[PDB]
Amino acid sequence: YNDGYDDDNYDYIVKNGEKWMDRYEIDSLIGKGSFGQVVKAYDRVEQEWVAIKIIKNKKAFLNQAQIEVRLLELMNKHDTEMKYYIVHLKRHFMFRNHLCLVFEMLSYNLYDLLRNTNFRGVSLNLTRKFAQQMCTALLFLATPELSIIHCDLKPENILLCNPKRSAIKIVDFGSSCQLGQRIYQYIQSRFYRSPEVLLGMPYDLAIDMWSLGCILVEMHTGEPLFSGANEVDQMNKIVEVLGIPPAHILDQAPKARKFFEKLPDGTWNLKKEYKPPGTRKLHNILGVETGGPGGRRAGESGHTVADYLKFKDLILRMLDYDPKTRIQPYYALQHSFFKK
Ligand SMILES: COc1ccnc2[nH]cc(-c3ccnc(N)n3)c12
Repeated sequence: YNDGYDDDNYDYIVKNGEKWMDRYEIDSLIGKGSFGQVVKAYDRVEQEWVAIKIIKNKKAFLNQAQIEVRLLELMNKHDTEMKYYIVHLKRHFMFRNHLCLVFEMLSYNLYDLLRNTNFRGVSLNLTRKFAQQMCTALLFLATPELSIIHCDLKPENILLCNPKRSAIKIVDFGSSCQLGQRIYQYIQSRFYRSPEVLLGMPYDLAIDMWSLGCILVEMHTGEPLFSGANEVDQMNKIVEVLGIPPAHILDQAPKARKFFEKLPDGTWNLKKEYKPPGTRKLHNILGVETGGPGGRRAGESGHTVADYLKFKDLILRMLDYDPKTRIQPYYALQHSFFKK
């Protein structure tokens, strides 16, 4: 396979120390995904550290990464401070039959950060700083020329710039598309998958805002909001918190009958373990009146009942079952939660 440079997964077998095109020194493997791998490398020409995404030596992953290159170059074309919430692609090249995208070096992802909290979550103040950046990021992607749906927003795809600051960036546009399809695919990671994608419905940019509401509650509490074992468990866990989706959604939904039954009077309820619908109030999950999650924020600065109420309000508007009325990034940024 590829003069011994590839394993039987079509991945490039990475050697620490290796020098490339008399330009890059491969330090180490910092990432793995469906696409291939990510390595830390030193650019002797630009006197800087970089991340090199080495794509699998297989036509489909190469074509996917060519779409990622296209979308990343489209975003870098834009003359706005908001494009600094997306990881910067410096250049790309074919090397030993692998497409290699060269990115700015970033730090830990938001899941690493939750692990350093021992899954007890970060302060409401640091949550707000991440939420602000993520809404500006979604505002930038919803720019009509771009109209980019990320489709795989999760803690693992949101990285810190550096370990000292609260600045973050979104990576991995390999699952992304531009609006102009109105088709269904099995997409998003299950814990962050929107009700419309579960229901087999067509999707737009609103699915990334669903993912963001789930991510933000997790960043504060330490745990996934909706940690489903499967799509049925996933919908069931969403319905525990948010209740039954509106009938006007379920009436259009190709997979409605996988999760719900339509009753004689035309109302919908869950199919034949779990708490009754709307029993697991976000009010209680966040500990609004009880010192936050597991009461660990009891008399802490910036964790007042009214702070939790503003947060709860933002998230419930991000977790709207209706993609039409789910809050859009601009209005999320005007929310009283960010008037600090
Ligand atoms: C593990 O991933 C990283 C680690 C550190 N810095 C990084 N800079 C850019 C990436 C990255 C990874 C995957 N896809 C994309 N588009 N970018 C990255």
